[PDB]
Amino acid sequence: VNFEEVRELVPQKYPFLFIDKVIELQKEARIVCLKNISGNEPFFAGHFPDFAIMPGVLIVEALAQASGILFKKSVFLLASANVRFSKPVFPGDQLILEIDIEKVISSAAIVKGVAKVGDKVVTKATLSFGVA
Amino acid sequence: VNFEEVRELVPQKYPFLFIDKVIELQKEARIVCLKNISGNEPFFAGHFPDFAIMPGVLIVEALAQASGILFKKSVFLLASANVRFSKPVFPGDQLILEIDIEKVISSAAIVKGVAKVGDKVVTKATLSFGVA
Amino acid sequence: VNFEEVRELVPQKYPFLFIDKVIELQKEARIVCLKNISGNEPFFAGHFPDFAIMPGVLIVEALAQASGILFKKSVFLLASANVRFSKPVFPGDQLILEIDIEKVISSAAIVKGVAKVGDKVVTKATLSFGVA
Amino acid sequence: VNFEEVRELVPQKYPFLFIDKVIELQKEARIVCLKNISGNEPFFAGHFPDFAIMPGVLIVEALAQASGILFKKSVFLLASANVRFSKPVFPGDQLILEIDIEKVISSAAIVKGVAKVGDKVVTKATLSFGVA
Amino acid sequence: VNFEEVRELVPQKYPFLFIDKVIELQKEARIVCLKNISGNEPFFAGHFPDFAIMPGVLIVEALAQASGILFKKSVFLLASANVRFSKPVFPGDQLILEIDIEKVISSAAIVKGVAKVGDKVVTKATLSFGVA
Amino acid sequence: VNFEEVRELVPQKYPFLFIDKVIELQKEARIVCLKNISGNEPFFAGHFPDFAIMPGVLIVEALAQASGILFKKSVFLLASANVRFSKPVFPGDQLILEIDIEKVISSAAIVKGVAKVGDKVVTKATLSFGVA
Repeated sequence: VNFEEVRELVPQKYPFLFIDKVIELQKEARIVCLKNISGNEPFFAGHFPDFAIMPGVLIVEALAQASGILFKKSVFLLASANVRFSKPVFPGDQLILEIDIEKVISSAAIVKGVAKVGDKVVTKATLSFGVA
Repeated sequence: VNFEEVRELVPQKYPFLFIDKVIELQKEARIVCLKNISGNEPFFAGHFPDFAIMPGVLIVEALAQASGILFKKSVFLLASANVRFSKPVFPGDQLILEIDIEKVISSAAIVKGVAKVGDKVVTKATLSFGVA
Repeated sequence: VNFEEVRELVPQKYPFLFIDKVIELQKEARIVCLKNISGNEPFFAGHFPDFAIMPGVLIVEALAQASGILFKKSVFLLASANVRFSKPVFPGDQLILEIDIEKVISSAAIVKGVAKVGDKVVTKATLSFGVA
Repeated sequence: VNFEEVRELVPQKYPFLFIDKVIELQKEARIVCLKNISGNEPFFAGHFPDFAIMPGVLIVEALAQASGILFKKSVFLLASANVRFSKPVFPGDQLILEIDIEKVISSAAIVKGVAKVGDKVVTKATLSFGVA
Repeated sequence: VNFEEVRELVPQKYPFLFIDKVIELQKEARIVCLKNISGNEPFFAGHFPDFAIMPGVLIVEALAQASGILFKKSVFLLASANVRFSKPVFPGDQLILEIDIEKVISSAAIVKGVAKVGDKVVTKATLSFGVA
Repeated sequence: VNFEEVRELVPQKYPFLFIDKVIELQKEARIVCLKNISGNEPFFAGHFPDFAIMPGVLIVEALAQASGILFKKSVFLLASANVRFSKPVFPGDQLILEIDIEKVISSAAIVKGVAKVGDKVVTKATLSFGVA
């Protein structure tokens, strides 16, 4: 799934759309998305002036947006997140977002999310969503 | 503590500085900060086009930035977050960020964070930080 | 009137929409709007680098936009303004915009505008509008 | 006076610096500045989506910034403005800002300002300033 | 052709629309467009911090956009450019873009482009376009 | 060479810095840089609204910035460019910028530039630079 289709599937848009492509999709089970990290993204100017580092909370948003694509291809709001920020992410990194569905019911979903650069895990999370 | 002092204390800057004022400060114990939510903030255009709602992850960042002010007045990176997004936040809301220190050691800190609009709690979190 | 309705009523949009909510409305007579002042608004970076202060001219625009909501609920262009900038406005302030209709005719309107933080008046203005 | 010198003289900066060049300068008396109006300026996206028109309040800010250059070559804050918005200004216009000093004292200054496109006057104003 | 019509004719939009007006049009032959250069355009902050100078590549884009208007009034993508950057362009300059059609076929077009400030040539280019 | 060092070496900055990392460096001979293409870069909103495609002129700027790093490690202004835009570039692409020095003299330099996604060439250029 390329960016033009991602734009349609993800309700977020610039400057808060943090998916570039879908790499792998197993409906009702798992998705793998790609987000390129670029020094020309607007948030880097503020985090931090002396040192550009991807904010951990935006990796969480990227994992949430990847999940939403998985849900739509199988209004969701993030309801909870339990997240470990293991390693920093920098301009020039390719961020791989892997979502596995834990449990989906009519009203909610719980997923496990892993963000990777290369095959080093930089962020791990459990997320839940409520329909709204 | 007014915004000009906040600017100095918080290493983040526009468009990723999410504190306006410090309302209450008890060194080594607790801080209460204020963030005004304005429809003229850049993230609202992308979250969401049809419906401006404050992203939950940016409330987490605001709680993390409030914590950093508490630490500095008593390089911190968010190391973990366990967060419940209870209620939505809108342009025109005044977001109150309350941080209580759970445990501080030389290398890390664990805090409990509550975000409120009025005296309704909209977000509750446990956050941990590592020195870097 | 909440922000989603304000967005529709006010033709301006980001980064030039300076109303968050309507607090009070008496058709054909008076309106009270709220604009949250946030350090994360784009104009603060340029006014001024060393010292964030709300530009007086944007308080005038906010008063003009509040007036337009009053007109619409009872293409307007600001035709004249006679304004006194009494006190400065800062990130973290809640700006209250009070408009009283002086005279409305088919082609024009003259209003008196008061901007307040708390119940201190920070700006007072007489504004006129022409239909266009 | 070219833009690089204007940048230094005017404390405002992007996105709130509304002078490009100084065309004429008579110390203690009069200044003529130029501001190019470009469709690629950020405020046009919001004023208005269907129709790009220069906001009258930003012409007032440009007149105020021209005045400040005159003062500096002979912290000023706009204290009052009495302004008539006669004609609209569009992308592609060259806005000429003419300031004549009415009265300068140690604490304040009163000026008359005229904004022109070609030699048609689009805005006329009396402005006052207080030292701060 | 004024900016509102330019907006419709040129598929690019803010922050990548670099035409303000069409000054002269001879269908199937030549066009002259105007782009005002303003210090309040977003690219100047990054090119360069110490010294605002219009990037040569954006003059090429402006010449390409002028060409597209000529084509439409008589999806085009720039296919090739052979360009000489002779003189620098600054905030406050009025950039005149002159396009002469060399050869148009069903699938492609080759044009000669000249950018001028006053009647000094600042950029000269041969451009080709392919339909897409 | 990582982004923090790139920031220092390249005089351009956000929103006009189009290098993320240096991948390969042979002083006085060749450089290979990486620019991640992200849908969250500000230029995509304007090029084009219906269809995000990297502007060819910004690939030229990226090649020019890669060249400048090569020059500095062995004020440069682009003096000429002769460029072929062969294939389009999209959000999610990793753009590889390869510069080979043709000739360097005290006053000028001529280089050959190739931009690649994967190992498909998307842009080829000859560029010249003059010291300034």
